[PDB]
Amino acid sequence: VLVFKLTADFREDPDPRKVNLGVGAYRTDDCHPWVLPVVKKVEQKIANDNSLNHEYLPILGLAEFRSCASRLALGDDSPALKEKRVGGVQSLGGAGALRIGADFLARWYNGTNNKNTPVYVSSPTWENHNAVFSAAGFKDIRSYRYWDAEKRGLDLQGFLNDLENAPEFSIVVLHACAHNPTGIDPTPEQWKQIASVMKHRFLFPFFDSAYQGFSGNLERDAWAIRYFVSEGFEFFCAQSFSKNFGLYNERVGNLTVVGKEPESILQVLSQMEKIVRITWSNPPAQGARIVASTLSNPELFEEWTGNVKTMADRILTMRSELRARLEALKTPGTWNHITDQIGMFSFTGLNPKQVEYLHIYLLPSGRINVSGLTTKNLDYVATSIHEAVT
Ligand SMILES: Cc1ncc(COP(=O)(O)O)c(C=O)c1O
Repeated sequence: VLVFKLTADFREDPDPRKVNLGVGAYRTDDCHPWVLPVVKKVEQKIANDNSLNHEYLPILGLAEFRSCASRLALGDDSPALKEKRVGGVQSLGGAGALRIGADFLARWYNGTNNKNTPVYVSSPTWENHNAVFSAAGFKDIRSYRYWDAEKRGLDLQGFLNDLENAPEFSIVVLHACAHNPTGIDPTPEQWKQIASVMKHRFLFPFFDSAYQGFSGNLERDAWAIRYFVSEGFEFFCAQSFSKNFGLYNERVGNLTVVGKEPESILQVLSQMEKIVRITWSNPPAQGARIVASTLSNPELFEEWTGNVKTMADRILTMRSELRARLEALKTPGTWNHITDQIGMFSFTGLNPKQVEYLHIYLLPSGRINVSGLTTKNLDYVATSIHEAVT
């Protein structure tokens, strides 16, 4: 729960020098929420289109949105799409997609009603992964080594070794990019090895793809996904558009499915309808509409890629102006990994008692929202910087 209850703590002011480095939402240099221009544009288009009703969308969701979302992840020229072996199920954000997928694997994968199948999540991972799959009824939820605290980066040989020792068919939850919370992603060459182990041992890739856009480049961010496609994997991918469209509170996501033949997608999609029918009946519209219109229209599309760049660039800027500021000033070590990490979230270094004092970025692990730094919010986050570090 933590992050949506460090949202309540943002108020507990010692010197009215609080800090939310807590919630995962982009914040401008003036520490405000940023509605994208493309969005404020498209919203008007909707509100000025009197042809639109509010009749029930299909269970699986808006057609146009489902196409555009899957196409964004797999690429316009994907062999999957061209061989009509790709489905998509509008969801209530990435959390919606994940749950729906979790529920489906629990009911239809590795045999029937198989809750014994091992589920694998990065060590560490997003606080909500363990819970989502527990809810879907999986009993065995396991770690794969990922964050090497010592080398402050990817433990590739531990990861691979763990995938090597996973029972055949085990499910594997992968961060498509912008690993949360640590901010280290595999290189393509690192992906190529992981895929190899997963291919030999028939492991199931379940991608989590909540921050497509945040190298700043959407095609770049989707390379891992698109490689697994080209290597002939079957997989799910939980897409969220909460960050890359700023539609947090319209709950816009999509569970893309990749199969070996069209008939699989048909079987699979039809069984998803039952799950949706007893979870939320059918999805909300405003979200999906805003996205569907943006991606389907070349004019708006281009402008949107700009707006994601904008956010992506400010995050790098705030990264530089605090690492590089550890070249002149020092106290313990120095260290590259702030500007090494990518995504929205940094893994700093800290212990649990620094975090208690600190200023207040209270994610015990030491994870901060980089977007939550500003010049005014003092690029000097730790103020002098190493008084709570020294
Ligand atoms: C990997 C990952 N997936 C999904 C989400 C949640 O997005 P939403 O609430 O729109 O599903 C987050 C939030 O930080 C995340 O880090």
